[PDB]
Amino acid sequence: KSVIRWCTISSPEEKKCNNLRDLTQQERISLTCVQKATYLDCIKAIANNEADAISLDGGQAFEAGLAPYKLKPIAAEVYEHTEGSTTSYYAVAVVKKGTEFTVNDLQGKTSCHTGLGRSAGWNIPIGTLLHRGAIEWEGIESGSVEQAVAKFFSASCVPGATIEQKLCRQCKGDPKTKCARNAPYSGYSGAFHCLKDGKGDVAFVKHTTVNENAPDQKDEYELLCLDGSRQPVDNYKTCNWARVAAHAVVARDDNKVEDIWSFLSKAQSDFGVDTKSDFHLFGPPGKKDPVLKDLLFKDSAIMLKRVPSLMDSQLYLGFEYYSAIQSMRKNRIQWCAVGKDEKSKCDRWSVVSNGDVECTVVDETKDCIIKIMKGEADAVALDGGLVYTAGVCGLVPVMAERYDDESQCSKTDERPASYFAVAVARKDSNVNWNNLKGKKSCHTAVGRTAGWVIPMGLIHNRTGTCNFDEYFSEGCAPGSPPNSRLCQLCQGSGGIPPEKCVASSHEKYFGYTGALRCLVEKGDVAFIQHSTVEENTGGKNKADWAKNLQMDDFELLCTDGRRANVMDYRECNLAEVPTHAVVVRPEKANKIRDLLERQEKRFGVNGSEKSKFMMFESQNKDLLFKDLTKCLFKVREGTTYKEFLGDKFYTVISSLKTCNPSDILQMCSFLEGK
Ligand SMILES: [Fe+3]
Repeated sequence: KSVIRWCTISSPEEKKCNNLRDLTQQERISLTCVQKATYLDCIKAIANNEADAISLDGGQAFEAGLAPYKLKPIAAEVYEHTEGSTTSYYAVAVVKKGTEFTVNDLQGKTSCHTGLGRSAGWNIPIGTLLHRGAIEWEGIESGSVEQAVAKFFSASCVPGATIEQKLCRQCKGDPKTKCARNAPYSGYSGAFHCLKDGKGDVAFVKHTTVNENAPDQKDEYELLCLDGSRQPVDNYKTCNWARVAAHAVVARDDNKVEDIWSFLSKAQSDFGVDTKSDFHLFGPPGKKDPVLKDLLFKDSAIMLKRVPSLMDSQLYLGFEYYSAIQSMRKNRIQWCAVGKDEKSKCDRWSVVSNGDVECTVVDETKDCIIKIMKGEADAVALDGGLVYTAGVCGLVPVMAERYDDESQCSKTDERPASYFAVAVARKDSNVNWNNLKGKKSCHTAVGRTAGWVIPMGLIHNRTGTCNFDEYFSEGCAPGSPPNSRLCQLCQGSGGIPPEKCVASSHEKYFGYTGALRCLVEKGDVAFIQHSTVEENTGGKNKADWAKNLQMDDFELLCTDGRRANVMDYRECNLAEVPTHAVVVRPEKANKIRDLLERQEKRFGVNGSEKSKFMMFESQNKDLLFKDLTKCLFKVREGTTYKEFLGDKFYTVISSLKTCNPSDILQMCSFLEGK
């Protein structure tokens, strides 16, 4: 029965926290309030293990994620939208009724701001007006940001502004408080009273500030659209300045995350917007004193939604907003390589192509999706199942591979590229598709379309069980939990760390040819590509385990039993699948797609420097690309991931999402609405 040390920054907030403490003492977990001066003091308290959680604004949730605080957003607020209650709000600009000045005429006016560092009050409006050339701030060599704002505006009320005095001229109160972040004219509703009393011509607030402050006088104010029109206050869909992320509940990244959210689940369920108590956790909104509103939680919010455990401050705000805040403070492809083997092939690509391709080594393929969403890496090549999880993350494929003919990728008006998913067993083994429940299994990795998605999607259609370690006896699927039966048959890397059941090239049973090595050594069935039997047999694989392997040592498994020869994969397979793809962010789609063709013309199967380096040769290990790849054909512009896979493959990958979503899929499903 522990307690959560909450930290509040204002005295009115301390009274609401203490009234929250008296109502939660009966519960199993409880609360303790820590009075502090500013938000920077509460962040130093949580990193010092003195406090636990604060509801910060997006511009301040950026500040918590920096070292050494390294705090993490664990809960977000939910605002009301008529499309659906998502976790974002709009930044608008409110002016008086019937006045003449447009958005270009804001030079020399008087403004009211929410606070120095807030999203809707400072980052968005100043970010826009400096991007539109109105404010003059080439960089930090000019000086502070607010020195340019004091030169731009005549006078204003910026709570928390220290160096400049024009930003404190319009604030109400005695000198000691007028500038502080808890002044009367601070916050979303406090800056609106700067407008209503006449200290400013424009107030930079969120979209629903006018509705809760002046409910019946809504027509006495106008929103300042970026074209120059004074649209009314109910037109923020057409007049917003940006759409910014919600206010986030930051905390440490430790065991204390789980007991905080269970407390927030307890308090919201009893003190939400539909509660019957006199106490409300959110508001309730209405005409009140400006310092009495927005205490510990904004009055516009209606619920709290949990942030997934993989998010941080960078991936919460999005790329376009984090790049804006990073700007005010202060031809080459960045490939993502997984493991030591792909990194040792990629540095070879870097030196033969002279620096135009550079790469960062990671440990798993889900790290490539995050470093590309962060923009720290450019491109990566993913299997068909990982294209779906990168497509829901916001990335799009731009190029794909051909296996059938090098000539066909020229005439792009042709059949779509594809391969096949088969099940390979040993010769004299009597195992077929029916009695597969008691047998062992060998996959290529969990989540990939060849070994995991097609076979488990057939099984999930067969038995309807979302348990998939249970359906087999044991096996080796790289990336599955180490303490489960789908990791015991994994041989591991054999190095200093056992590295058992890891989803990189260190594992001996990882990959297309790796799952075949699991079949011959210790296994009963291998779920792999249609041609991996052909590539390894015939004396081509110089590995000791495959020294004398031949094509007749294996027999494919049809769906209706019916063990058939490996050369007839057109008839005896599980499902047709799309090929691998290179997924990237939509912004940099045009830059690499013509650049990757310049790399392929030098290093392809008809490349000029294939004596120097071959892009599509990997010594039967599939390093950065498969070895069946002949040429890369460009995917047309605007092709989304739902169009690239096709509705045939999109049906099974959508249904298999419901059983066990991964952590990389869970945070991206949070990012794109629900
Ligand atoms: Fe694949």
